[PDB]
Amino acid sequence: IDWSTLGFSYIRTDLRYLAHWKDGEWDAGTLTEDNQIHLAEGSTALHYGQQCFEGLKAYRCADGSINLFRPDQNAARMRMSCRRLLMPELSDEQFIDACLQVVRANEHFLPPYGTGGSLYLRPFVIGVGDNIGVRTAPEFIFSVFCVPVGPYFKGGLTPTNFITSDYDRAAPHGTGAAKVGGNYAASLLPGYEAKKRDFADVIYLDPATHTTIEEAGAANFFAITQDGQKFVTPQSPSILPSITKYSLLWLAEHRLGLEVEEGDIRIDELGKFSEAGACGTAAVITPIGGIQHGDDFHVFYSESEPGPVTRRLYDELVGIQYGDKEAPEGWIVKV
Amino acid sequence: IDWSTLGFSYIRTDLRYLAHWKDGEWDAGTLTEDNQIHLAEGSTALHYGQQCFEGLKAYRCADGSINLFRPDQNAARMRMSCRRLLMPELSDEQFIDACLQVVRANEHFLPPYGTGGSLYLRPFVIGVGDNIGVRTAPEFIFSVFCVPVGPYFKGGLTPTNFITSDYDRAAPHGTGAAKVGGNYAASLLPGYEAKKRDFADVIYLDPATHTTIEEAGAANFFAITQDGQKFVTPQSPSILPSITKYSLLWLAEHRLGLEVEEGDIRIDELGKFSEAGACGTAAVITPIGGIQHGDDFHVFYSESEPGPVTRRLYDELVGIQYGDKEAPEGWIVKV
Ligand SMILES: N[C@@H](CCC(=O)O)C(=O)O
Ligand SMILES: N[C@@H](CCC(=O)O)C(=O)O
Repeated sequence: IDWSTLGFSYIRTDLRYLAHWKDGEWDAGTLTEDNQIHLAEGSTALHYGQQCFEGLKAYRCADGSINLFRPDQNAARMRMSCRRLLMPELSDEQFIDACLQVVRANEHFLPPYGTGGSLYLRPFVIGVGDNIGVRTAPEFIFSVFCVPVGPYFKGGLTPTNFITSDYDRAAPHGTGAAKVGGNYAASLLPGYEAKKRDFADVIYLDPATHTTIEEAGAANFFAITQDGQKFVTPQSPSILPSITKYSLLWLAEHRLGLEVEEGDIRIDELGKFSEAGACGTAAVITPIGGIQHGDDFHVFYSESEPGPVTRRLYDELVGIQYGDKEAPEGWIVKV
Repeated sequence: IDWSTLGFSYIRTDLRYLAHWKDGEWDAGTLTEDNQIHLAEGSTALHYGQQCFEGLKAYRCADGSINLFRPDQNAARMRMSCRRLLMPELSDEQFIDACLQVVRANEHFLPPYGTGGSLYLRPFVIGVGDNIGVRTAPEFIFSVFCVPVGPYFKGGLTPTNFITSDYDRAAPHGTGAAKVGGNYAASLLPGYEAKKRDFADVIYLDPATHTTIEEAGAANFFAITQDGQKFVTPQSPSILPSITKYSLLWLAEHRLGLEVEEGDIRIDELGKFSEAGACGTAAVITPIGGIQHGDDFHVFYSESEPGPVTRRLYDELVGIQYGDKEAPEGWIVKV
């Protein structure tokens, strides 16, 4: 309950949502206190990476109300991840309702206003049931559990450095556009090496030729030109469609009145941007001080201070989530 | 118990091996009857594909003895898979001892000589314990269960067809050289699309350019030149180092008097080979009738009969496994 020192680690909450799929259909689902998953030793989730997940947060507002941020988008994306791995899909209704149930049943774990914390929801689908050869599972499990997470920046927006790697987290036409475990497994080694070099994480280029930027490992990448007029973010069929990224893209155009561009960002022309950063649910905009690519270390704005436009986007997107700023129609759902 | 109708599907055997890793080391491991894995809802094996596995067989010889085929090779390979995903390694000692324990305790499930069946072993390692962020698991489980099996892709040197795909199962610098779940997860959709078109599976091409053959996603690929004097197989950092492939590589040279080469095999020069096949533990050389690439279906030898060199490699490989032919030194561990 010490909201203050709360970080991003697992803490067992009271109830989690658990649903089962078998013989063509999902059951109604239920809340359980267990927290332990039980599955066949041959489950495809354990042998053939047939698994996918999502990540969203619930925030308590100053007025005491509770906000769930764009749950519909997570529903949509996990449906696409399920399709990619041949797993049954969940409707917005069942997905949203499961999140609502977990939040409500675990309301006492939602960090109060004042503490920059939040209640992190982890919905996921895994292939289960007896099996041995590579194929889609005969049964599946959909579960949603939550964990309270304290502020990500215990000191305020602070930039960190990323480094490029020869390793690929995804193939040109692989599963990089879906939020599946395999992409993350592949990121373990390079991520470890980056951190062993004192870097927060690595910035993956692009599978085919390692010339343009893809992602940072746990977040999408965005950069702002030198003239602070345009917001640019990579467009690739191998990067995860970050909900935070598309949110900022909208905010940048209708809130900050900036130019928006979904295109390529070559690692050779970083000087074209005055600042850059990583965006994701957990990090919620991580200012990027500098990027190490080979021999040189390229700093965009500051290695200790966040860029001006980055602050705007951040404070903006954050205000909406916590209900301090006016939320765009459709976004945010009251619990 | 009907050995003759055995295919490649899960059948619950009596006992499986289970070992736990925690606080820096593996326990001795034990035998259990369970067959259901119990793990934390946030286990990395479920969310971040931190999992790897092996596949090898035990065989009943005519003289009554039992052969375990090159288990040392599987142990070494699983060490490489583990290393790639930052999972703790298992020594040959514990790995081989685990399979021996499983074979001995489930000997009554070993298909008798005369039935081309075998006892398939499935060793695997998964990251477990409470967790939420992308990182290596705090604990791990190592387990080995067995399943009596027959043919994977038909039986008795009957050729099957394969088809090219735009999809990639692995990246140029990803986890393609390791036996990890993410690779198979990626192959699910394309593998399904192939089976719908009546093909056995997809034969993948290099991720970066799609110009050379990689492997089938469940087997390596090999071909015999038109003059029938040379055995050719692809050399790539993104394909699995198949034990069956290396075995065939050895047999081809030192037993069949063939020339051997590991190199590029362009998909546009299939006419350079009189025969082609897919090899693996489950596959045990599956003759390739033809390969569909775009609108072109290419038959190397026959869509109904195996080539003569393929037949020789198969008889030598299978003869060794079942104890009918002298085994090369080091290959074969009597259970
Ligand atoms: N899937 C990421 C979270 C992404 C986010 O914070 O939006 C993780 O488990 O670390
Ligand atoms: N490990 C593969 C089997 C490989 C083989 O058939 O040799 C699978 O589970 O599909």
